[PDB]
Amino acid sequence: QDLTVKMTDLQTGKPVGTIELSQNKYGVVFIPELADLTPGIHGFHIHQNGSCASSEKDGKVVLGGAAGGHYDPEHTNKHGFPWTDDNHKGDLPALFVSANGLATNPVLAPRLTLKELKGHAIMIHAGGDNHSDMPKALGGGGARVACGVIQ
Amino acid sequence: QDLTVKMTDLQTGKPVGTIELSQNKYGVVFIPELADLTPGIHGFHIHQNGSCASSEKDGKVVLGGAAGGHYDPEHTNKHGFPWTDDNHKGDLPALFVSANGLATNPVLAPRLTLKELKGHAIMIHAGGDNHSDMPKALGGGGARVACGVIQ
Ligand SMILES: [Cu+2]
Ligand SMILES: [Cu+2]
Ligand SMILES: [Zn+2]
Ligand SMILES: [Zn+2]
Repeated sequence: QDLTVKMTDLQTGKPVGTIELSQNKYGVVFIPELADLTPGIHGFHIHQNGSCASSEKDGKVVLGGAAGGHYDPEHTNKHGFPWTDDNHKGDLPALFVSANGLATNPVLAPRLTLKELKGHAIMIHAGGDNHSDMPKALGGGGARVACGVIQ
Repeated sequence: QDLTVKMTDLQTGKPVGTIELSQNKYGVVFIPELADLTPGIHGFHIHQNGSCASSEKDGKVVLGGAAGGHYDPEHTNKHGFPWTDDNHKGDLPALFVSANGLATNPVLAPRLTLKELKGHAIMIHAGGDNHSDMPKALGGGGARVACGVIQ
C-alpha cells in the first residue's frame, strides 16, 4: 500500500470509493474499492492534468475534461496496452465491475512508478478498452464517469 | 504472439475458443478468444500437470483434476497475486467474461515465461479469485469449467 485516491462520480458528484496505489518490483498495483458503477468492463487510465473538473470543447461540456489527455510522458500520441511501450504510459488494464456495481479486482501497470503518478488524475470511463484507437479512439472508453486526483 | 492453446469446457466437452500466449519484456500476455462462459469474473491459473482429464477424490469425480494443483515451481504452497512471489507462480489475474459470455480481455503474468509454460495446463474456474486461500481456498475459484494443455 501507499497512496489512497478518492474517486468521485462526475455526473452525480458523489464519492464512489477509493483506489489504493502501491509500488512493487513489478510495477504499480491499483487496488479498487469502488461502488455504484455500471456492471461490465471499464476504460481505466492515468490522465495528464491533476484535476477532475469539467472542460469545454466547441460549446459542449466535457465532464472531467480538465484532466486532459492520457498520461503520455514519451509523447507517443497513441493508445495501447499496459505492456506495450509505444503508447501512453497511462494506459492501464481495464477495470472489472461486477453485477453488484462493485469494483474490487486489483490491476497492475508494469510501466509505471508511484512517484511519477503524483499530481495526475485517475480516470474511469463508461465504455471498455480494447487498447487501440480503432474502431474507436482511446480504446472506446467514451465519456468519463469517475475521476480522482493522485495526491 | 507465439502459442495457441485450445480450450474446452469440461462439463460439455465442447471447445470454447483459444487463448494466445505471447512473451514480452514484462512477462507473458494471455489473449483470450473464448465464448460460452458464464458472465462475471473467473479464476484463471496455470496448473502443474499437462492434462485436462478428470481425476478422482474420495469417490467423487473431479473435472479436470488430472491437471493437479496450481503451478508452484518454488513450492510456496500458497495462493496469491500475480505480482507477489511467495505464492504459486501459476496465479494469473482473473479472466473477465462479459454479459455475452465472451472472454476477450487480455491479461499479463509478470512472473512467468513462455518456455516454462510448455507441458502445463491452463485452467478457468467457475468462481472468481480474490488471490488468497481465505475465506475460500485457491481464491474461491471452485470447480474447473474450462481447460487446455499448453503445447
Ligand atoms: Cu482515460
Ligand atoms: Cu486453477
Ligand atoms: Zn491511452
Ligand atoms: Zn494459486
